[PDB]
Amino acid sequence: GPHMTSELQMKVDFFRKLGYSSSEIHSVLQKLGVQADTNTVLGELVKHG
Repeated sequence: GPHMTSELQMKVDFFRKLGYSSSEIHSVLQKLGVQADTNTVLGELVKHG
């Protein structure tokens, strides 16, 4: 409850610090969702970005 870790959130906040764009991460994540993976995420940026 008080410490409800939002994995879905950290997923974006992570790459957000790597030096990417919020519109980029939030996008791929907005289309991928939770099914996405640490690999898929990177790939998306490798091509889209």
